[PDB]
Amino acid sequence: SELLVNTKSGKVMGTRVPVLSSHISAFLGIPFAEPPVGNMRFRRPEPKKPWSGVWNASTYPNNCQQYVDEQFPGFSGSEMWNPNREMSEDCLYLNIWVPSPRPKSTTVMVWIYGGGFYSGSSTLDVYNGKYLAYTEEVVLVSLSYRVGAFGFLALHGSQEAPGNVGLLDQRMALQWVHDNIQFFGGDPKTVTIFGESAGGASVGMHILSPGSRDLFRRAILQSGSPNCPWASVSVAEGRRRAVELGRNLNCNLNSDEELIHCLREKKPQELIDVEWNVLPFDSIFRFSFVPVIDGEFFPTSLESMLNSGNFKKTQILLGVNKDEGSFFLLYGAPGFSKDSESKISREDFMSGVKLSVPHANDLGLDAVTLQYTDWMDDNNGIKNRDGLDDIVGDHNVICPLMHFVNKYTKFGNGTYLYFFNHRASNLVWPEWMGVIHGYEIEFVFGLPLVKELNYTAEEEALSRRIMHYWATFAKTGNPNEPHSQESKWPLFTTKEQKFIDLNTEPMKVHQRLRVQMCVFWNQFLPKLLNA
Amino acid sequence: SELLVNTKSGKVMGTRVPVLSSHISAFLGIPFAEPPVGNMRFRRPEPKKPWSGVWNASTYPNNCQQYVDEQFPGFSGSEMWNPNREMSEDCLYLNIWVPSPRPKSTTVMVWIYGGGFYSGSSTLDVYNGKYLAYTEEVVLVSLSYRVGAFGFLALHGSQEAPGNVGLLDQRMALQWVHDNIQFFGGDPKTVTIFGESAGGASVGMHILSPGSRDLFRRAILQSGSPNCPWASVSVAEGRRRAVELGRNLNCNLNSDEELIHCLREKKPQELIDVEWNVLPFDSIFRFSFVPVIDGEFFPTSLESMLNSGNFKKTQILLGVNKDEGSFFLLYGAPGFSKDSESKISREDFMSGVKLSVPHANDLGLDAVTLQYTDWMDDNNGIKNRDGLDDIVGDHNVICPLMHFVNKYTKFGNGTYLYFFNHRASNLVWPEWMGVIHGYEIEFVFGLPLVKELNYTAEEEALSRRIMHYWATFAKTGNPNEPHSQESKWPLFTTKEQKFIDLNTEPMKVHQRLRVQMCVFWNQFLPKLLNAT
Ligand SMILES: C[n+]1c2c(c(N)c3ccc(Cl)cc31)CCCC2
Ligand SMILES: C[n+]1c2c(c(N)c3ccc(Cl)cc31)CCCC2
Ligand SMILES: C[n+]1c2c(c(N)c3ccc(Cl)cc31)CCCC2
Ligand SMILES: C[n+]1c2c(c(N)c3ccc(Cl)cc31)CCCC2
Ligand SMILES: C[n+]1c2c(c(N)c3ccc(Cl)cc31)CCCC2
Ligand SMILES: C[n+]1c2c(c(N)c3ccc(Cl)cc31)CCCC2
Ligand SMILES: CC(=O)N[C@@H]1[C@@H](O)[C@H](O)[C@@H](CO)O[C@H]1O
Ligand SMILES: *[C@@H]1O[C@H](CO)[C@@H](O)[C@H](O)[C@H]1NC(C)=O
Ligand SMILES: *[C@@H]1O[C@H](CO)[C@@H](O)[C@H](O)[C@H]1NC(C)=O
Ligand SMILES: *[C@@H]1O[C@H](CO)[C@@H](O)[C@H](O)[C@H]1NC(C)=O
Ligand SMILES: *[C@@H]1O[C@H](CO)[C@@H](O)[C@H](O)[C@H]1NC(C)=O
Ligand SMILES: *[C@@H]1O[C@H](CO)[C@@H](O)[C@H](O)[C@H]1NC(C)=O
Ligand SMILES: *[C@@H]1O[C@H](CO)[C@@H](O)[C@H](O)[C@H]1NC(C)=O
Ligand SMILES: [Cl-]
Ligand SMILES: [Cl-]
Ligand SMILES: [Cl-]
Repeated sequence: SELLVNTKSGKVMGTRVPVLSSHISAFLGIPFAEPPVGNMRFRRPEPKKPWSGVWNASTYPNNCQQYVDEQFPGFSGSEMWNPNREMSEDCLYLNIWVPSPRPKSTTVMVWIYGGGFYSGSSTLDVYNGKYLAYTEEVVLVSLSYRVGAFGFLALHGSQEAPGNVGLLDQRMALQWVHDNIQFFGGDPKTVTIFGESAGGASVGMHILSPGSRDLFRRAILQSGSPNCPWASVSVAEGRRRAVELGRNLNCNLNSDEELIHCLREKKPQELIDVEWNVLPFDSIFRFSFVPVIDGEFFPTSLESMLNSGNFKKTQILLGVNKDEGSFFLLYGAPGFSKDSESKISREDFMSGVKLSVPHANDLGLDAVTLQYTDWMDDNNGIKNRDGLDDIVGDHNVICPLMHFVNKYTKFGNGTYLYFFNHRASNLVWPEWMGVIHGYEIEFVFGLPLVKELNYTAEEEALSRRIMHYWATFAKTGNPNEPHSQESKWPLFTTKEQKFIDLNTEPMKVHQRLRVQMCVFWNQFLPKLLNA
Repeated sequence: SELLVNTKSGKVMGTRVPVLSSHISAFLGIPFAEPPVGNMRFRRPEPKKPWSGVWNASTYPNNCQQYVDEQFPGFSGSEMWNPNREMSEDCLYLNIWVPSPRPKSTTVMVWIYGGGFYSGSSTLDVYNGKYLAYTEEVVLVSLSYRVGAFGFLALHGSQEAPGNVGLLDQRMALQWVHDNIQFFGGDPKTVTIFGESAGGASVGMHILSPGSRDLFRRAILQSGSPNCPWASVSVAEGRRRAVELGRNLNCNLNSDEELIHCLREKKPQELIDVEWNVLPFDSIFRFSFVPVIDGEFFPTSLESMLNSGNFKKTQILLGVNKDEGSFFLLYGAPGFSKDSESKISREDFMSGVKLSVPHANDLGLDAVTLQYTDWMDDNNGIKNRDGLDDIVGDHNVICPLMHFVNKYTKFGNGTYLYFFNHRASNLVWPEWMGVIHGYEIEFVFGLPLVKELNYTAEEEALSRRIMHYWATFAKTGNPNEPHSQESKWPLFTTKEQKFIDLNTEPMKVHQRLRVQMCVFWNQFLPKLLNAT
């Protein structure tokens, strides 16, 4: 009854799950797409054909085919992001958590996972939607989408591998929510899409894309924005990487049809094993198969759309973490280690700069170095380490997001900006990594409310505060409850540019988030590189 | 007898002058070259022909012909730099202060005035050598040299106006000191040349020039160095400016001989009246007629000479002041005023940046702006004013000097670096201008020892400290006295790069003077401009 829901494509049977001292309904693994397998690899998604009988939605679905991180075998800090279910190309499913008893027509939040567009799963423990749905009385959906070559191989002009199909997977899931969430007690007119990293870039890409705009009400972007340097490629570069993928597999490269035909005959792991080989440069924070600026999903360049106001005008809430870059340095840059303080020599700093800004000429590398080097103390290994951490985070996350924030706010209907800088008491990563990319997610999803995870009481309060900001924003377009006597999170405005710190201390309001470095990344360095 | 000295070109009679309750000998206005007048305008100097009888050396000579600053009529802060004697092209003279009684063979210090190579006088009150000569028992010489077009009009390939003749004037006075200072009790083997701004650049240029190197022992450079961006031009640019000077005066421009003949017919003020018109850019801290890189006084580019060690290897003492730029902004940049705090709007900041780095493209100007702008607080008029002050001082004085310091120290025999950051208690310029270009000179010359000038007792002690550093360095190559228990001024070395603050507080040693901004000015911005 409560668990048996008839959708437009057939009946589904959810499950009653415990949450804290109560219970909630979960509908796990609902298909929203035809399985993109066989001759439909690389193709746009097709709607899921109606089924007879009752879909058993009591268990999580398969995860999409992806690179699996084996750098630290058995280590929870890295394993927590790996697929926890079987990988399969048959992976286009979504999950729903519904308060019990079922609400009449409540706010909906739709989670879009990140993972550099090459990885990610809806089923991670850290994305368990039951705490947020229960605590804030929202209907919480997590979608899935094809990643890597399966989702973003781009041979522009081909209709068999057009590019951006992972973004179309997300859109088809949003269309499914639009058409079906009313049957689960959700209001399809009050859908907030939120996501982190590539998920936050994705959220911003749906804000830009005309074909997505009417499928949600407002948006939350965590540590990602659509203009991030890693988040898209040109049609020429997407084609070059697709052709190089075929070259790495001894494919016929004479035509798109023959290349695509060759690639469709490979096992999924064969593509994944050579995926990283197509990158143009040795780099960190760069990924092989990402959205393409195609003239269709994106009618024109992202910058021209931002400048002209060609995007959905609504409310957004968005922000960044203090140390976005540290995870990427640990994995890709010389001198960094999980098991040491990672003091960086001058020589390893220069190597990291080159890896961090791979597209830059020597003049640009000199500019980055001068901007982030204390020449009174240039052999200070801690300063070199933290400077490289800042370079990676500023270039790849913070300054792109600040560019987006400032462009969006000129036309939008309300911007709320945060700076998350709380290091969790129970972090398994070393202290030098600081406030890591993605480590606000466990607060957004309410993991500190679980006693067994051993967060502090102040971290539980911070989680409840963040969940309530997010859900109140989703419900109203404003994270603040007016008439309350809590500290108010102010609107980000073009003039005053206010943001808040998110941490366990009383709220602080600041202005012009990392303005000095972002003038460098957003105005001066592009001019230098263009010259 | 003590005042009656026979030199190689004739007898000179000095005068006994009072100094701080005592007396000293002064020989004022001794000629060291033939008057460079008439057909000798623009020509290399010629040695003074011997004279019969006794040259009256009791009064200061004429000053060389120059632009006179009338921005603030009657204001001592500007008038103290203007000529205080009649101007004449007949101006190649030197002055000598000799301790009394005359020493046997003591250290010589030869002052070379600054003034952007367009102005300056040996006779200014602030260059009065009697306090330094008396207090430190040195023979103090101040030379003179042609400035402006008269000293630096350059038509390379012409022997009638070859360029650099003002530098050759300085060299001829150094040659005169070499040949004659022994008759005044000075040791020609222990001559220190020192100078400020263009004078400091000049000192550095004699360090570089093979034809000057044997005419002095060691060198002091104050707020100037030979590689300063204002201190030299190429032969093509010198020729362009000389032709444009002729154009401004309706001269025949068909040949060097015709142009030079035209320019020699003009009265001196006619040249001066159009001198500034030949500059290629609206700018501050740029001067029309300056040394030329000619292949003769300078055998190759300054940078190649510095890189190869093709220069005099000796000891140097040098440094800069905290606020080198402020004087030049007051005179040339929008928003600045002697009578206000000169808070600078963002618009006037951007105008000032353009004036301060005239050779920069738009990307270069963006780079400078970004380096000196606090984008958390970009409408702060004090920060904008102080940022422009730093830009002008860093680009034109501090960072060129640090480039020289580092290149010289690789091959030299001892470097001592200072940072003068004391603002005089009786300064007549407003507070925003800070520790102004040239305002260490009064301490070097011992003016705080004169009670009527109303320096504090701490400033008198600072002046005595500085004079003793300067003269002890001149005597020994080391500003520190041996066996003394005062704090030691360390050698500047390539690795440690130590310098001292010069002020009324106990000496503090620091490292890497202005290192962050000078990486920008000395490495990044030149690379950017070269690449774009
Ligand atoms: C794969 N991964 C890792 C770390 C993260 N913080 C992540 C944050 C967001 C996302 Cl989407 C993926 C993340 C830490 C290091 C282990 C790998
Ligand atoms: C396996 N791999 C990875 C990353 C890379 N940048 C790579 C570049 C070249 C090659 Cl061959 C393999 C690469 C980023 C971190 C994820 C793994
Ligand atoms: C081959 N490789 C590379 C990079 C990585 N981060 C990698 C991470 C994991 C693994 Cl398994 C392989 C990796 C950085 C770019 C250089 C190659
Ligand atoms: C002409 N002049 C002036 C000021 C200075 N500090 C100077 C320092 C050195 C030299 Cl050479 C010339 C100087 C202050 C402003 C008045 C003009
Ligand atoms: C009198 N004058 C002029 C110009 C200048 N750049 C000057 C720079 C500094 C000083 Cl002190 C005086 C200057 C150009 C235009 C002609 C007049
Ligand atoms: C920079 N500047 C100055 C003075 C002038 N008379 C000028 C006349 C024209 C032009 Cl373009 C620039 C000028 C007087 C001395 C202060 C600087
Ligand atoms: C294993 C597999 O899927 N093979 C098919 C192949 O039979 C077909 O001819 C080709 C056309 O695109 O598409 C491939 O996907
Ligand atoms: C649905 O799947 C769950 C998990 O395996 C199982 O417990 C339940 O009995 C299934 N429902 C059916 C078969 O009707
Ligand atoms: C949002 O739009 C409404 C309706 O036009 C307007 O009244 C309101 O001022 C806007 N708010 C912001 C923050 O732009
Ligand atoms: C949480 O802390 C308690 C003691 O404070 C400890 O016994 C327990 O093992 C911790 N939990 C985990 C998962 O380690
Ligand atoms: C030298 O000149 C001064 C003033 O010009 C004069 O008083 C003095 O008598 C002169 N000496 C002579 C003429 O021997
Ligand atoms: C100066 O030269 C002497 C003699 O060659 C040498 O012994 C001494 O080390 C040098 N001093 C410096 C500071 O270079
Ligand atoms: C110096 O101080 C004395 C004593 O007060 C005063 O008479 C004199 O006018 C001052 N000098 C100047 C130039 O102000
Ligand atoms: Cl709080
Ligand atoms: Cl004449
Ligand atoms: Cl050394």
